[PDB]
Amino acid sequence: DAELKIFVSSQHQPDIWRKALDQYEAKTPGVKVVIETGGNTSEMQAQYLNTVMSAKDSSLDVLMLDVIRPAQFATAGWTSDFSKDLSAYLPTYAEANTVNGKIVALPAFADSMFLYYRKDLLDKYGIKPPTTWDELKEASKKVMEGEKNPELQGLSFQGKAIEGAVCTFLLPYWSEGKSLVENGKLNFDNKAAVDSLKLWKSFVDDGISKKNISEVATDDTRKEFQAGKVLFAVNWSYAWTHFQGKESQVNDKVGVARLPAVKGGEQTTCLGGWEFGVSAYSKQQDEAKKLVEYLSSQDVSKFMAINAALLPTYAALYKDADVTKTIPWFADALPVVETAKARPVTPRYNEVSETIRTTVNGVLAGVMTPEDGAKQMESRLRRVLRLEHH
Repeated sequence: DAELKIFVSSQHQPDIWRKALDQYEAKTPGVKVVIETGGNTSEMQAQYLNTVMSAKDSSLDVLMLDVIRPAQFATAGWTSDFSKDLSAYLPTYAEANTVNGKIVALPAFADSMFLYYRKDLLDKYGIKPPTTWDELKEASKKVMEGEKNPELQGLSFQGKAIEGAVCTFLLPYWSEGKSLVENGKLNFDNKAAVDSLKLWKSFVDDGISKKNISEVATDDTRKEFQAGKVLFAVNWSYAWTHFQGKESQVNDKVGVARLPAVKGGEQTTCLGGWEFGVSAYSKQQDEAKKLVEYLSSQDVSKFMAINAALLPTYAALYKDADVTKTIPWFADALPVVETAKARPVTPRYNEVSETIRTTVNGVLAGVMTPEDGAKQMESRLRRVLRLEHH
């Protein structure tokens, strides 16, 4: 029996990972798949994979990689190219998994940030979902003033020094119609960067967000909203199944909307999602490729959507009656994914992540001013997102 080892994107829901791989094994005699986990956050996984891949570790066959990894993994030679038409998938994901024309990995699932909201609380007060951060602050004040609930947070977002905080930083910067990369080099708008960091701080200063939002990771936001302690929550699509699941206080109480804009700006969101890479160092190239073909297939995409609310990589699945029955808001989510904005495509993404996320966190922790943060950020990004000779 061949034993394939897949490094997966989450420790959570082990029974659903296993369920999916048990299906492969049943179809595929002579083949077992085991699960290896690291962190539950993309940069803790990156530290882990950097180490094993740097050592040419042959242990891992298939790697689940965040949509920001392909540039590093292709240039470092850590994946085996699919030698392959990505036209079955959303083009934004075909583009993400193509690097200098090499197919680096097959799309696993789509993701973007949405505004989760307690529609029970919005309906009670007759509030429409906010389309700008200013409307979100006015909505928060109105709901929290009437509830007189000391545990009710207006807005949960990710201020912990995690990959997610890179997403946090870029939301307002993108909304103001700015871009971080123009003609292969850093294009940095300081006013727009200062204003992003200023906006996230003002939520804390106003008491719309809790004093320790610099301690809040992706799954913190999810748990606190699930526990019924949050009005408005920036998060990804996976959180929907937890909120409608067995250990939740918000079953039937959750609406989903596009993220608000900065007043006068665009309702932009962060492109997320994950792909399946075959390790360059795998002793089992062909079996690993066959697993990835399966896990990347329309059936598994559909499985991911119905079982864990992971947004499909196949357009037709946003109009699938079973999918739309289970997650009605998926019926309208394709335009959000297909216009979601990409974090920089760069082999040195890890240094880009480190600079942005530690600035967001330090500003939210009161270690540095928005102004200082932007200057520090701009300085390190100039060295990291430079032009190379060849």
